[PDB]
Amino acid sequence: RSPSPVDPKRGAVQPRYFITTSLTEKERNSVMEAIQKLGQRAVLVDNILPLNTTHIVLRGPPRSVAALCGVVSSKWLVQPSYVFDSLGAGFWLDEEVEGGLRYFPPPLRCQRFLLTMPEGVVKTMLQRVVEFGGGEVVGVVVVSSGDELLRFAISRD
Repeated sequence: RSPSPVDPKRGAVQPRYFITTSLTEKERNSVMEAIQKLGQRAVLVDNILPLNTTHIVLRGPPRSVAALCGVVSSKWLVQPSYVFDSLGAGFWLDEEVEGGLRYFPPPLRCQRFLLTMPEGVVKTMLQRVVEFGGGEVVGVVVVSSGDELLRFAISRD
């Protein structure tokens, strides 16, 4: 978060549809209350992503299925601090200056992926992430771990 302490850069005025992933109950409620308190066209949506999703709140790097789906569908991935800092500033801050992540255009789109791992929940989840991003799983990018898929996704264009 490298905002200016004098004139912190404002985010665009536009609806923000927040979801959270893998937060504690406590910090999810604090994020909810802060979104509700600032308002300014933002709402917290309840739980794969709700179709109205623009922003995913998560602590740390993308790890959950919801977070990876956000990575590959050009959602903003922001830390809880994005919400609290914006409430402190009095308006929604610029997502990029706050350190938020967004990968546009959708990486994986029209890309083909060979998942060199055995069958199981992890392979199934990665297939769903690939498809959610508009990619196809080969029944040209070889992936042996979710980590490798994430590094591909954040390093395009």
